Amino acid sequence: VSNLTVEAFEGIGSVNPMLFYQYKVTGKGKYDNVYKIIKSARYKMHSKNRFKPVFIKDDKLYTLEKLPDIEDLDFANINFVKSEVLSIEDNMSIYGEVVEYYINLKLKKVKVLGKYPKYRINYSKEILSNTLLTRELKDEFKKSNKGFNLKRKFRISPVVNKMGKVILYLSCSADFSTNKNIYEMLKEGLEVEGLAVKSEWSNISGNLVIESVLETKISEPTSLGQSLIDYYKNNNQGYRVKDFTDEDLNANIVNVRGNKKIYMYIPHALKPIITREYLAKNDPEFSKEIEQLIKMNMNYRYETLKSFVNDIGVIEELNNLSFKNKYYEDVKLLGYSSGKIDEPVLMGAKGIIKNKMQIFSNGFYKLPEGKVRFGVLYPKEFDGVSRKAIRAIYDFSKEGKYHGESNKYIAEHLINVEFNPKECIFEGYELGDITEYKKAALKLNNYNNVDFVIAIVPNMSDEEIENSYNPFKKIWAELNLPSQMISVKTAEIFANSRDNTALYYLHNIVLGILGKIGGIPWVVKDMKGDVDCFVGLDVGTREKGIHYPACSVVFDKYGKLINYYKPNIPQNGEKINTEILQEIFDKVLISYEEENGAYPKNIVIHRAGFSREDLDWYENYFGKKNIKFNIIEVKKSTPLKIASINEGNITNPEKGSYILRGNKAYMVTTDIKENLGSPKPLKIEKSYGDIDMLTALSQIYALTQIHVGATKSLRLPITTGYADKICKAIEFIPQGRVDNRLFFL
Amino acid sequence: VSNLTVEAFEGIGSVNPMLFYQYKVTGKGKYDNVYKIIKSARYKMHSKNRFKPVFIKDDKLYTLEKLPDIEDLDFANINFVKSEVLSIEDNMSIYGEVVEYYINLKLKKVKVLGKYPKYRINYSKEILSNTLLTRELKDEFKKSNKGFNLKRKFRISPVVNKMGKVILYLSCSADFSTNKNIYEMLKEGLEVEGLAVKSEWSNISGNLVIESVLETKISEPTSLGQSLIDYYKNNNQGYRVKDFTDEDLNANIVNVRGNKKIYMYIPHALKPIITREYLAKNDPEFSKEIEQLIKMNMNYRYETLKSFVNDIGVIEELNNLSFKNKYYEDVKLLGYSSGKIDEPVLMGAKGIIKNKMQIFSNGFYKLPEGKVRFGVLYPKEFDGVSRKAIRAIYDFSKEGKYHGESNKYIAEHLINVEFNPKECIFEGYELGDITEYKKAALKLNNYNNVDFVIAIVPNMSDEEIENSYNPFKKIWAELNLPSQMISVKTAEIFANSRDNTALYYLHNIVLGILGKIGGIPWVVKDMKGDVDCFVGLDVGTREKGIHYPACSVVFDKYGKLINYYKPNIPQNGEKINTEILQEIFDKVLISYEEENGAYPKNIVIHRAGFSREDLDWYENYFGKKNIKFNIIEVKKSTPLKIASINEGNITNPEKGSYILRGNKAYMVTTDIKENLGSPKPLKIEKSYGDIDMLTALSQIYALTQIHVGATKSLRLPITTGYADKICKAIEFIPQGRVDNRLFFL
DNA sequence: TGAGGTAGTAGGTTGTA
DNA sequence: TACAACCTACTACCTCAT
DNA sequence: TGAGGTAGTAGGTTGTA
DNA sequence: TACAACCTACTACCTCAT
Ligand SMILES: [Mn+2]
Ligand SMILES: [Mn+2]
Ligand SMILES: [Mn+2]
Ligand SMILES: [Mn+2]
Repeated sequence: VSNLTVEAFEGIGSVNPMLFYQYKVTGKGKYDNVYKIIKSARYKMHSKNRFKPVFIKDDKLYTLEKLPDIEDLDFANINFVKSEVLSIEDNMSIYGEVVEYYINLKLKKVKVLGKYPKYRINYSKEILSNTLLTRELKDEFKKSNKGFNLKRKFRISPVVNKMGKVILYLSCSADFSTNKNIYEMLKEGLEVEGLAVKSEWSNISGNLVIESVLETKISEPTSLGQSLIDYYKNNNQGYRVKDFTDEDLNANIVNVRGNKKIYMYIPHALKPIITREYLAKNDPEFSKEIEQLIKMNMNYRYETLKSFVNDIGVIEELNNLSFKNKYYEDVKLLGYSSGKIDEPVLMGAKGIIKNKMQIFSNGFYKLPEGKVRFGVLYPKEFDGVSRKAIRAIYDFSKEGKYHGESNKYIAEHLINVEFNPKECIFEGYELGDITEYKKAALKLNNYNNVDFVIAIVPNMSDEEIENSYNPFKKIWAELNLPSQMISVKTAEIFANSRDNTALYYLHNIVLGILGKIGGIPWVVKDMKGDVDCFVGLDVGTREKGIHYPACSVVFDKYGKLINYYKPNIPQNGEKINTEILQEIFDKVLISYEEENGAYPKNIVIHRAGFSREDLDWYENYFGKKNIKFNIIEVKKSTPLKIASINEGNITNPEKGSYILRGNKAYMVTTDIKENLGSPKPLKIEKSYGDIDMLTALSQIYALTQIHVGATKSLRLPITTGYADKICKAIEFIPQGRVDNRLFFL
Repeated sequence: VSNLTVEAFEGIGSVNPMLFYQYKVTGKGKYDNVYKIIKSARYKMHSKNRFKPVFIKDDKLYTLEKLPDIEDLDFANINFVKSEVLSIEDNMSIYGEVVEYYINLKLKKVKVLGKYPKYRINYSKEILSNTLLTRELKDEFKKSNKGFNLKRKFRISPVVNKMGKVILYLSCSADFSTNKNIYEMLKEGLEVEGLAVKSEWSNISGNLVIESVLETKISEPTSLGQSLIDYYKNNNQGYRVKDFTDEDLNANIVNVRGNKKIYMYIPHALKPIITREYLAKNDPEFSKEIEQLIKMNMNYRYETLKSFVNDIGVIEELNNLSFKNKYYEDVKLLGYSSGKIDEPVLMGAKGIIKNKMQIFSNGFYKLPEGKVRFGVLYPKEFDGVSRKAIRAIYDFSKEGKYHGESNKYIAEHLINVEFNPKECIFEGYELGDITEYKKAALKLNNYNNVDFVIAIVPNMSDEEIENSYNPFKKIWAELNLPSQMISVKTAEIFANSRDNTALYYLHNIVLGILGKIGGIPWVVKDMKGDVDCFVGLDVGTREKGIHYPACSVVFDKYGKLINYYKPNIPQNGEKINTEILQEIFDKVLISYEEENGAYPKNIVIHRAGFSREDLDWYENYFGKKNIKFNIIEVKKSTPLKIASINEGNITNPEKGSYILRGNKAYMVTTDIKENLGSPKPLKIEKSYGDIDMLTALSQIYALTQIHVGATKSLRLPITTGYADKICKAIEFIPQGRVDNRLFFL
């Protein structure tokens, strides 16, 4: 079989207990809180003493060599107290920061091509390398003609065991940067209006965009009364303007939007934000050619981290601590337990489907009762393309025909739709205003013979004349009319169809049309464990100060959506108030009581993120009702990657592969072939419950594969996944009584 | 006729341009922003120099006498720059702060009873007086046996004119305080668990409540490793524990909830929060006897401020500046323009109603089409009382009978209700859990013959076994069933009815029942101005970090509710995003187009609070559609009171009385007789429009008097008023298509 | 917005106290 | 103030092939 | 939560920059 | 950090009287 591993390198040899110099910090300012200044005190000590190692215990600053007591700082009076040898088993974190400091110090003295510094060391977790190991295993600078510099971005995190053995955890991202700021582009004369930029001089986190390029020079006094050069000279940064030339004073002032008022900045201060979109606007060949360099399968990540670990080498000051340059052959050496979860079985109209593609041959599982009449909006300039699009949709759905002819892939009468073009309507809408899109949706409500909408929207791209998806879905949510939107590009795929490329777009459109009219295309036959309903809690945050309301979804043990609950009030962050948990879980027990006749014996709560709520509330609320419950924290954003080993040959793992240690599990849900990247596994952890962790993993992986809006499964379980989809389609929630019509899908 | 005035005293004589000593502040810290430290620099200079006058211009600190340059502060290096005589017409605010400083300095040397300081001077706007002018015009300390001290709280705000004349604006609140902290109550042995307290030692704004009283002493070392006395000695406040006795070390530690973790505080630090509820729990005779002292009509406020101004007297250092002790006979001397708005006319089934009481004799204006069958929830222990309650409601509504007999007050068949107790239902619910209240509401949905609910809830008071209003209105909003709730006390008023006291409760219940089924009891015949629809915008904030979504209401020019729009996403504070204004005002124009066939020629926007949104967005959006628009900022919370003068005899003004200067108007909407307080007028101001301000005042006062859920009018116009009511009933918004059924009413 | 996944980039919130 | 560990928003590329 | 108004108390947000 | 000018939340008293 295939083993599973993590991006982990063993440390050859051990570190030893060695002498530190423990210091202390007191709050010299008007405050007295040393925890409010502890990290800033460490950083000012570190930078003010030629980058020498300083470490942080709760108030204690440890330091590897005897360094003088710094009273110079205005906020921290660092003073020597005692010198001691810290033991290993009490001080895992301090030895971890020791090892990562010495790895940073060892990597600072490694160069490529004899003159060029290979790494960019800040003595931290993250390590920017200036060169990249390419696909052909050669260290090479990835720069563009326009100077877009690609940089590999490493992330060490060594973990020291109590016996002194160290285990180097790694990852590698990519960094988009450039040596060319705005000033060389203005000397080149490039159009930089409306351009997203950042300042390397201020650490303010705020999205900066250029308004214009004022021909006013920087030596000329601005509307602030003085010039900008003297503005930075007065503000304790005259060293930045000291290295200027007389050519540099001819720089035109570029103004910038700063989300409250326009800031007046010199163009030397500002670097453009380097995204994928910016490369697509500037250097498309570079943006296409690094796509095999940033989306990295596990073999290429292993080769990148192998070159990294070989560039670390032996550290001569930790009892000759060196690292192995290969992964663990099995993660049972880490406490993790490998394994592959059994794939779900899915039921159709005929029985077991082998793919999600076969649901269109075998037939849908649960058609909604009745008959659903279409009604199509389309932009007026795309009438024949839209006609061919709806023709292909209706011939797929009702007549079972693809390219007009009856096909073996598609069974006849998949959904009970009636779209007679002699009877039914093609209301066309002019592209233009948003209020005209809303009135177009009202005019398609104005006739009573429309029960579902296949409205054609303009593209998500093409940032001119306004997109109609958002006004359409707003008005159809206000009127409780379900609707599957299609962009003009997919309508062009349907009208210009010659191969089977449009067929897959028709598969996912028909699954959307089915799920939005309350149909269910497949269900699982059984689900592992003693569960009666799933609850998927998630609290999202769109912007700063805006939190998505705590959208819950309620499933049965067979995965089909019982209910969703959206509280009308927003809340204070990722903590759900206990009145909101009262609303949510009363709605859970009410809906399971209605659809099943009794309370659930077991509830499994899939909280997306951290379940920071009162477990005392849960124990009270479900011990009052004799309900066993479980809380699982399913977490997406994790830099850990699970690689799969076939005798040293690193590869992506199959879906349903997990690693398991205690109450934390990392599980792969997506099958990604190489040259498409690497699967980002889910961080799954139990905050309370009686279930073993493998049962919650089987439930979560079965809840990924029963996503009913695509023919390929979701990365998330659809508890947290559909909670995220409701959080995205939160202004699209339909008005009428909450039911099994998955509007968001 | 009756004039109108404000709480304003003229300053006899003039102030003169006199020599200051202008200073400057630079940002000595790691920052450099002097605006971030300007007020703190003024306060540290003021307190560090025996409370000498310091003033604030943009960065300039002015100071009345030559004071030494203070380099002592760690954040501000105050240094003398120049000494000058500031002219009057440039420096209104600085002379205002001069005059209020010298008023504070003059009042600090005025005492009552020869030994007791009358005022508590912080040299600010607010001035706590220790004694109160009572109703019998005598200065007397209002203290309780339990030491609850009532204190009058003044608020000076003098405004200096360019010629040097000063006009003293005043107000007076009351202060609830006590000299008795927790320690004297614990020496008295009082139960202080669960009690809301504040600390006089820390300025942290956070609602503190006591968890328990730990018998652990303060000298004993706590779980923080040390004792609390040494905790305040280590934290630069050893002077507070220096004046203690050996008896004081026997104080038991009282812990306190601090909204993130329990703080460990000495009982000497903590003072109980003194509310009306706390007086009601402790000293009810004191809480009833000061009710004529805190709710103050305009005559008693005038006598209080008269005694205040006589206690100021002549200030010998401002060219003998003294104040008149009487109000302005007319506010045309202030630029304000007095006037009384014509009362609205209201239409019924027969025509002009003279009161809102006569709508039950003349008949409702617009009954909803169809027939509405009741259905009653009631608590199981109140069955006969509930039976008599619903009997009185139905005999008022359908049969037109009060106390079982046909009355001349009530016309027969007010609403088309059918409540046959042989046919219809009395579902009774056990008092208890919240989920049982929700299942009771579901079981009353479970039968189809219920079209409105008259559910009987337990009281808003009586903080034991749970109130059922919130689960009932949640489930009835989820099921789109309108419902008028009644507390057990009002059911007892109906069952124990002998006088006509229950009749008025029946008036407002039947108006609620009508407005919730989409009926309209009265409309105005015409409304002054060229208006076609009203838009009431309001963004409320319940807690810290939670903002109510920007609830809009759309009316016609005849006041009846066209529409309400609640955006599903919360936002960032009192700024409405332009996408939210797009949603809101497209919904406005859509709903007026649907109900009227065309766009409105004129829109009047009643924004509640500040209209801080882009007026460029409004001009773009309504110049694209050729819609004239107006924005009026209707503001509640205002310390200005409008008094009415009848030849020196100050009194409350009638409703519809306004004062008007430019684009700011204060208008009285509530008729309050004396001994019930004073009317709090509305601050009404136009941020943009073409209408004159008097037309917007007539529209706003007509929009107060057409409140259709009470027989006495609202203080707010029902644009901003119903926006506030939707913001309160925001988790009660019904599911189905938004219409004229005022669920919130 | 066919759907889903990877990838960057930018910015958040919360515990750590 | 500050990082870690989670998030969200957005945009590219890329595939889909019983 | 009959409805509405005054009154406190507590705490917010935003401009002032 | 800080006030001004607006807000919200909560609780008392108080009236309602064609
Ligand atoms: Mn989310
Ligand atoms: Mn979709
Ligand atoms: Mn509000
Ligand atoms: Mn009500």
